[PDB]
Amino acid sequence: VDVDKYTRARNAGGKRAQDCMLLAAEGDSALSLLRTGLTLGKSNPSGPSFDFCGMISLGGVINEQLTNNKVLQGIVQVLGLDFNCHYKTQEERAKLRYGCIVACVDQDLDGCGKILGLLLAYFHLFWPQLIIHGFVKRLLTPLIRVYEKGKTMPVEFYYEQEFDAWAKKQTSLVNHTVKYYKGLAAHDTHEVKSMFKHFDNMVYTFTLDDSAKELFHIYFGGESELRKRELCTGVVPLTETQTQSIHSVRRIPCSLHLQVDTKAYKLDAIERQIPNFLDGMTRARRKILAGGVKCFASNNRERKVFQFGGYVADHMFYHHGDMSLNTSIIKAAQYYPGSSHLYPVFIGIGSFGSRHLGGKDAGSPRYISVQLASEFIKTMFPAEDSWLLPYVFEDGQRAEPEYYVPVLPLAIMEYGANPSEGWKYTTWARQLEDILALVRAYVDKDNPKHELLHYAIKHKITILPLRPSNYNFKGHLKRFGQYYYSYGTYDISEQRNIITITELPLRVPTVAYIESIKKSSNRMTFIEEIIDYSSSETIEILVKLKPNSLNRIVEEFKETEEQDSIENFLRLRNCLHSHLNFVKPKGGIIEFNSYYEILYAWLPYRRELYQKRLMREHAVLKLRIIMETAIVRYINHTLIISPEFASIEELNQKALQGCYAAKTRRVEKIKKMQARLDKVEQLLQESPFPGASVWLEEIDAVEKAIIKGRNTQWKFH
Amino acid sequence: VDVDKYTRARNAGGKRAQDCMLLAAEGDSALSLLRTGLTLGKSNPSGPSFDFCGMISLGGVINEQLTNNKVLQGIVQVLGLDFNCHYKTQEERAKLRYGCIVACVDQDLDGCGKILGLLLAYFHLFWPQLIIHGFVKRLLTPLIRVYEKGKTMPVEFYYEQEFDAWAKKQTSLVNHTVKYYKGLAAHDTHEVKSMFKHFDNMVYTFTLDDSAKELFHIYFGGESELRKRELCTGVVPLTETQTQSIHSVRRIPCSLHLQVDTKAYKLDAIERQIPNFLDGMTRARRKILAGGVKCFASNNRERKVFQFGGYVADHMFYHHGDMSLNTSIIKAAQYYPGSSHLYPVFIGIGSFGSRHLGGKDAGSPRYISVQLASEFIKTMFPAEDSWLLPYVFEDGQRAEPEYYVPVLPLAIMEYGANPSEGWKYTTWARQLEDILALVRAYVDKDNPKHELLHYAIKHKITILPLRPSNYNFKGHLKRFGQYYYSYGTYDISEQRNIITITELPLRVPTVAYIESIKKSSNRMTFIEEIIDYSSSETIEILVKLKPNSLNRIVEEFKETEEQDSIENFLRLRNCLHSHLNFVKPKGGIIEFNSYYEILYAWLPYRRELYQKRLMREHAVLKLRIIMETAIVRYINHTLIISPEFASIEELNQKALQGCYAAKTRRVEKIKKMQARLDKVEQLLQESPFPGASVWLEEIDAVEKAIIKGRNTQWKFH
Repeated sequence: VDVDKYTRARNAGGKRAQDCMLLAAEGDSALSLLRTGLTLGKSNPSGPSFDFCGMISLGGVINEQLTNNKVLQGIVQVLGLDFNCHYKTQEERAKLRYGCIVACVDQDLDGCGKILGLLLAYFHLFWPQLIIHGFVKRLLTPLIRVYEKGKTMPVEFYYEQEFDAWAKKQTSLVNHTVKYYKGLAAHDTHEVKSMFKHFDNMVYTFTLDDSAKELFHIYFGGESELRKRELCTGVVPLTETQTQSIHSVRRIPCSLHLQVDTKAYKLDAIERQIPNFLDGMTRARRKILAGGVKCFASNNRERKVFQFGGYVADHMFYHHGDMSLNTSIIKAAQYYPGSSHLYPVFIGIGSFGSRHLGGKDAGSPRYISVQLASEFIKTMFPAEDSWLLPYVFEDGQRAEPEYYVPVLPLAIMEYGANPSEGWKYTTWARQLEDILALVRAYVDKDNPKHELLHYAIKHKITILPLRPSNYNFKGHLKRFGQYYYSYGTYDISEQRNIITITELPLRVPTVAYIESIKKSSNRMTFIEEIIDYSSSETIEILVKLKPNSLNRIVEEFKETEEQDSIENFLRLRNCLHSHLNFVKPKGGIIEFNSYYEILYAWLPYRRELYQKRLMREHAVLKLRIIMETAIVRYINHTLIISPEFASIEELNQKALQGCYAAKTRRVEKIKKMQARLDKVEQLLQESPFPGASVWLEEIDAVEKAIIKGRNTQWKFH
Repeated sequence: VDVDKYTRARNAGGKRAQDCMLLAAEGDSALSLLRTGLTLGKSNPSGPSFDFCGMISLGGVINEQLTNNKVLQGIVQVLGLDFNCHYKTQEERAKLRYGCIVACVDQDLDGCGKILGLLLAYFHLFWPQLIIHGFVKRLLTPLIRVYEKGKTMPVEFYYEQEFDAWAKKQTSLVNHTVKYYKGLAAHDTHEVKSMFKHFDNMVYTFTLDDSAKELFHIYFGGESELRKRELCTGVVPLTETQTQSIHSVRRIPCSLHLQVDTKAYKLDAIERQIPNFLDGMTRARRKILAGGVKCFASNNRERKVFQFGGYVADHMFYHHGDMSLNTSIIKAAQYYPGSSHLYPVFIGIGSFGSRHLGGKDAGSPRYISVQLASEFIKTMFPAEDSWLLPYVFEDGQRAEPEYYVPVLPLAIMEYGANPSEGWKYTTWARQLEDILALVRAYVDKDNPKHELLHYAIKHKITILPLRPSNYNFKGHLKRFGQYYYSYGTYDISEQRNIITITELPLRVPTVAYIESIKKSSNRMTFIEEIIDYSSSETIEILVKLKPNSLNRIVEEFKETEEQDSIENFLRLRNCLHSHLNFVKPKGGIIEFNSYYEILYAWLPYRRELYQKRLMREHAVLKLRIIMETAIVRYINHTLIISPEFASIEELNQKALQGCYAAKTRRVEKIKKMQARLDKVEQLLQESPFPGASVWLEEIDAVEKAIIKGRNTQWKFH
């Protein structure tokens, strides 16, 4: 009979119950904002007060089990709701203790879309009539406020599209300060008073239409392929026409909320686990790579893991915590047989882990140092074409790019795996002799199979082979049926009755392997002790057998032709199952049936970028030549001399709309840039595609860098 | 019969057991280093191998319960140790499975000192003879390696004092790179091979002397005042004579290890909970304040909590995690009645919390922004005298200062409290009218009580009063006996039978107060519901009584003269208990009996700093005048023009030992600095103490800044 974090209204449940509203706050921070607003006193005479208004918390809330949720039961109790009753008439709705329920949640992904989505789904599942008649409402707080110098009244936008339209029609956004409020806690004290001064103008009602019935089933309660189909297309933002209709009459359709807010939350959760197929890394890992380049620009100095982790959070807008950040940074620098990265981003200084514990024995971030592998990164991810990539913007500030387009596909050349559950992802790295052969054949005109490969693109013939990488693996890779198997290596000492394991399967940690063997009751009946005398990056496990058990080993495992009896008695074989799940660059989920498809899909993105690289280079060379010619004749700045993330058309428009022995060197540089422009004009005309020769040169640089890294232990020193 | 993370030696327990050694690794990272070293193979023929050497892990291990520790039981089992046996003879020690046990732990505070201290205490408690005969040994890895350009052989130091002596005798430390290895995981692969090439040269034996018997009881197993007495003096580093004796014969006395390594760990744990009395903040909070000044130098821009948290970790060497860092940052910016900080360091932008949940309802660091209170900080903590403070160095890099010496004592003017347990610390803020009166009387010569106060310093007469701050508290502060009590305010509605609570005690959260009342069974017999209609920063709690219970309230609580019956029925009174525990600037624990003692102890530190401020200013003014005079006559640099953290004597030595309308302005600036030098010479001669007039001027600036902050809600806008 008691509900925690609930403050009843004065008129709640009385003769004025229909005039009361219940504010469902997402958390304690939301409750504090509501309490401040609801108690402005005489300062806001027309605003809401605790009369005809109550508060309740939606904390936690993370059919049979849905009704057992304590938070949901509290909402039902305080509202007077009852099951087995359909509120199809006004009289049946008149007995509720509150006129309506208003959801006060953050406008972020872990806000409306997840908390509000469950609340809408909960009401739709049991009382669809309440949504139709407008019992469920949403408090739509301003999202973006633009403050202008000399003016105390900001401009408030409830959607990102509205700000973009306003910003486009703005002559210059120099004296305007833009602030993003993705959560209720971000509003300042004076802004809260402004919000509650017009409280009735920010209450939006939910309307149930025909299309929302299917969407509620797809997003909530359905784990079938119906959810997967909706998640393969990405998020479509609301158009201006839909936005204007919402603001004209404050009634938000349920379908629009599900298609935008709920889908974005679902995709964001996947994006944190499933990498993009262009660069083979998630958004968290992209921030580390982008932060690594910025932190280590010249900066040929070692940094501690926690020191570098602070840089990523401060500069690349990483807010998921240092515990996940430090672990991800360490994994980016681990280099050992069976490690996730065959070509680590950073140089491992200290004890970053070992194959025995699968990287879990890494040192503390306090003592472990991280240094960027500058030679490898500058070749695989060129800094010259990083400007052309699209960039993620966090609260109006530039962040790590949407995706990277490396010279070679990292999604194929690395051991990818997804922990936990949901959208299984497993990638086995292909060796760097088939990848180079396939890519060079596509690019090099002189290659004998250049014509055959292009014809195979449209038909998926797959003339050239792709095979799993055997690097740092002294075992056997055998293909049976349509699956690859990796076999460990063992040695048998007949006189000492000891089986020595000189190699494990491809991605099997030593400690976990021994535990798996030690937990097999049948296996323990033949051996007496296992001793792990293995070194670093090399396996040497001594298995001591019973005095008369070696002959009985082969008699029980039947000596399968596919797998040896010892390879059966000792789990020295594993199947290289691949779950090629990736997120598209524009958003969504894409399924790949083979590693050829991933390489084929990645090729256009790299090919187009080289054309975009030259087109922007061709345009900027013309502008600087004109600037250099003009000054020499006399004898805009900060943009032509220092280009930035500007498109081809944007650069041309802004360059014209701008303001205003030594002489010998000015003439010399004009000849250099003119010759380069002629070289650029000589390019972007080759037979295969524009900038094909540049791609071949970068492949050699990447291959040379990888060879140098492999000659050392990825130390480069 | 099975021990986890244990790898037996080939000769362990056999005829060569005495030649075997057991390496007790602190954790998995230590085990990985040992496994790499013990398996160098033919690359290190003379080094140790898994023959005559084993490994075991000391993970976890955090009389009756000591023997129940699984990790300690494992060590006893693998070593063959048995209780009730005293190993006073060689024959009794010959039956052990290993010749000795070597502890491989990090050289940090949470390394040797805590893990090694327990291991030494465990052996001393049960088998003192093993320590005497040398059964317990330590692997002393190099702590500091100095790499010089062009030389591949570094210089290794096992103690901080050795490096300081070597650095002092060094002409110039410009081409030398200094690296600190505070943990075993910090050693690179090539360094590990070097360490194990001379493995026998880094094994040190522990010797038990008479003094160690008392120290073992004091540090371990004794919670009495004996431990407190040892912790009131700080850590005394080992002298060179003791260090040379340790390296000459590799035998470390147990007493020296306890006095240095174990005491430092004990003090470090306290320093993270007990603030220094000069600035009233811990080392974690000092990093935030020091990081705030550096991050917000001009930087009049809001930063997110996690963004600013990353800056502190990256620049101020904060490695305790963002979860504790973000919480500490939020508490530094909270400003509400009953908050810990009456004068917050930062400006609270967003929802930083409320008095109802005691600051626990703060918004997520993702949405919450932090801005430095520049006007208050620049006055309370001047940037001109921050150079004279001693600075903490983390791995050779400058960090937050050892302590701050503000214009007014923050340890007296803030509500300090220590959570968890151990060394109880509670401070109740004194009002800013008694603090200013006391400080001004000490400083101002013209003050009528200036002479009386100075005479009261040596006798602790305490002529002027100090009273608890009543700011943001609409209650009553009554002093009964030797304790202060804060009373809440209530209103009684006889007609409605409702008791309205208009004010709570000084530091009582609203939600916790209601829960405390609601859990009183006797109290619930008189009331039926409690409604929390309180606003932000104001209390309004409606208590609805039973129809005939108001008269029975006064009949049960007897209407005490000290505490009213309603103030007894409702817990509207709390005692202002003060636990004045603080850490001395030089290390240790200092006990204060009254707030006067803390102010009296803080005065010399601020008074001396003003003299040090002028003496350095006097010295630097002379140097720049000479430089300015010399250049004018013609018509070292980067040190005179840009002074740094250099002492008075250091500045003079380095200035001489250095290398080498517009004219009108050069003459004008010489007159300005000459006049300032005359002003400085006019100072440092006043009757009370040097620089007394400057102190009075800064107090007015601090008071004016605080008044402006209190006029707003500490927003300054």
